Amino acid sequence: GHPFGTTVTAETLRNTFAPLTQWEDKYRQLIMLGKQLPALPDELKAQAKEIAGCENRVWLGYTVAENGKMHFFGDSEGRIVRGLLAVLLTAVEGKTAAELQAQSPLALFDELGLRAQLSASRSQGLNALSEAIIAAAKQV
Repeated sequence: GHPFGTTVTAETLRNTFAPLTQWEDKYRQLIMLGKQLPALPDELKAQAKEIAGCENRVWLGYTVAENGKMHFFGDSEGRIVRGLLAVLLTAVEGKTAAELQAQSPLALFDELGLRAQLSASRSQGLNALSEAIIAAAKQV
């Protein structure tokens, strides 16, 4: 599985990212954060949804512990987007469907300052990844 939402938290991302003001550095940190997203097994790539909004291919899938909590997994081809996926995974991992319809899943990106100078297509993939997350909450 991935470290996001357990070992990498919103809190650790705030500490990495709040000091950062230059986009070169935000992007350096996203790329490094992307490298802790493991390679997704082919089994599970075959079962993930392929997100139709991205510059390269992006997978997002999910399971659900019948104890309520929802557990996501994904992969990405490009280094920046892998990092954005990591940030998403951090917001969204370990959450109930109730919890996910409450908050905007992209809220974390706004509070880390990782939207302002995002490429136009990056935003789409993002939005698409949010819409995709919302769908899983409804379907339980």
